[PDB]
Amino acid sequence: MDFRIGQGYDVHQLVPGRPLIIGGVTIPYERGLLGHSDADVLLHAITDALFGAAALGDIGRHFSADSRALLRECASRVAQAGFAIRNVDSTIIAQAPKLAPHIDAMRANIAADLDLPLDRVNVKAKTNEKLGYLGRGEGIEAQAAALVVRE
Amino acid sequence: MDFRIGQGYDVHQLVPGRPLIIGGVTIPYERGLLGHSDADVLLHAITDALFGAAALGDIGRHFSDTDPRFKGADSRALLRECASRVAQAGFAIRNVDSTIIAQAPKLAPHIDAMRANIAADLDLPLDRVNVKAKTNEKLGYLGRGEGIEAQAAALVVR
Amino acid sequence: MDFRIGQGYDVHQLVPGRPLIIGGVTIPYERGLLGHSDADVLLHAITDALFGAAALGDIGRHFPRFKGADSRALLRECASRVAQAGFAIRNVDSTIIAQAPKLAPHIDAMRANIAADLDLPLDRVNVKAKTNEKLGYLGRGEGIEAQAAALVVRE
Ligand SMILES: Nc1ccn([C@@H]2O[C@H](CNC(=O)c3cnc4sccn34)[C@@H](O)[C@H]2O)c(=O)n1
Ligand SMILES: Nc1ccn([C@@H]2O[C@H](CNC(=O)c3cnc4sccn34)[C@@H](O)[C@H]2O)c(=O)n1
Ligand SMILES: Nc1ccn([C@@H]2O[C@H](CNC(=O)c3cnc4sccn34)[C@@H](O)[C@H]2O)c(=O)n1
Ligand SMILES: [K+]
Ligand SMILES: [Zn+2]
Ligand SMILES: [Zn+2]
Ligand SMILES: [Zn+2]
Repeated sequence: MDFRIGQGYDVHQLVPGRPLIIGGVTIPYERGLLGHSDADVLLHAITDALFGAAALGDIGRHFSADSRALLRECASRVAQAGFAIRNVDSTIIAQAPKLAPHIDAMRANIAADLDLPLDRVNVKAKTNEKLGYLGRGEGIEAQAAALVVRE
Repeated sequence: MDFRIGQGYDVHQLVPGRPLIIGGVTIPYERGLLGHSDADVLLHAITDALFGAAALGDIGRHFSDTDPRFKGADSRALLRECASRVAQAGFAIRNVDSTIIAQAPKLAPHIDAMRANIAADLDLPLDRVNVKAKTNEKLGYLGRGEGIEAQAAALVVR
Repeated sequence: MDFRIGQGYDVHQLVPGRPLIIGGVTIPYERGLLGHSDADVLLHAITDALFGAAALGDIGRHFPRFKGADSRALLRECASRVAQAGFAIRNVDSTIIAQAPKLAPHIDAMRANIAADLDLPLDRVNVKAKTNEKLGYLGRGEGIEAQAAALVVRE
């Protein structure tokens, strides 16, 4: 079968006076992510992995905003290109806040947006062990991998 | 044909007074990795990729400070336990690939031993396990030798 | 069937005085990448992902007969070794992280070079671009990073 893999990366700065939204979950926090749309770093990384697996370019090609609506439209285009999504895995790298209590809700949001069962979606969290701009809490990064199959 | 992919990331600080252990191999060096267990950044990244591919969460969700089974366990015991939980969930491991990013020391003479260790721990043939090494071209905290990063990718099938 | 995955990473410093070559494409810019070969960070990452999927070690283990060889030559040789190991390449995806210059205009050219070198249909090759949102050495324009993923199948 015609399997394809995709990978994605995103990072945004953390700034005061923005809500913190990751994987579609609003997380109580004194800072939020700054950037394109609601700056949901995890959903953007996943979106890039899916477009990448389908060889449809990247998120900026498609979407010159609720990042869940963008993920759903990404999933629609990937399906229209003839691909079915098989699984998604991902990592969020953040010094803070603690993400564990929110991870299951993120997984559920992604699963809903991709029309996948929960057991085909995974979200992992890491600190950066105090190193670099991530260790200093200046931003949050997300990484994603996706497997799709054509037809 | 129910294939799944997983990806893993880890980084630890390099500190004096600790052995450098990567892929289960003790490498001569004036500093070693600081962290959970023996801070084996490569085995941790692989562990997370495998949990990821099986949609089992992550290393921190499985292995706590609170668990007497894993108190002071080295990263190879954890990797073996990861493999156990992946099998328990109905998955077989097909291959692992990885990259260690370290400005220093030279990892080349140690790579095949790392591969051998991982293959043994995962019950895989050598030809389904790969480890690569990169410097960071003196950029950032990696380039300054403040820490070492590892990245991993894993394919499994249910 | 006998699928395998691979992943690749590369980074090079960005300095005045060298041409900027990414994915085989010369891109007009005041600065260029410094490093192994012609420092094509994207082709190097892809090469590493392919050797990784085939469990053949890494680019430095493979590449004397290669002094002065440019990265497309290296990619092509990589592709040959992957095939002789029994693997057919199914797809490649990748991301370039560069604060500047704008890479979008050059993406099709990169994809075309990579697909040619790998003997792949164009629709099995993808290249994405990201800024680093002004964070870190990448965000300050001190270097450019590439990440790659490759899927292969034995026979
Ligand atoms: N050096 C760079 C860096 C980036 N890009 C492109 O610049 C574009 C920027 N990315 C977005 O627009 C974006 C990210 N997240 C969201 S949600 C709605 C749009 N977006 C992408 O196409 C990149 O390919 C580029 O051409 N060159
Ligand atoms: N911002 C963050 C960052 C991390 N974590 C969680 O924090 C957890 C932490 N990590 C481990 O215990 C760990 C890493 N390596 C080893 S070996 C034995 C345990 N471990 C992970 O579950 C993360 O999901 C979190 O909840 N929020
Ligand atoms: N800490 C490190 C870091 C790297 N390496 C090895 O050092 C080697 C360095 N990488 C290259 O030679 C290289 C990268 N891009 C090109 S084009 C022609 C050669 N190359 C790799 O084999 C790594 O395994 C190592 O042994 N120890
Ligand atoms: K990184
Ligand atoms: Zn984003
Ligand atoms: Zn670790
Ligand atoms: Zn390079």
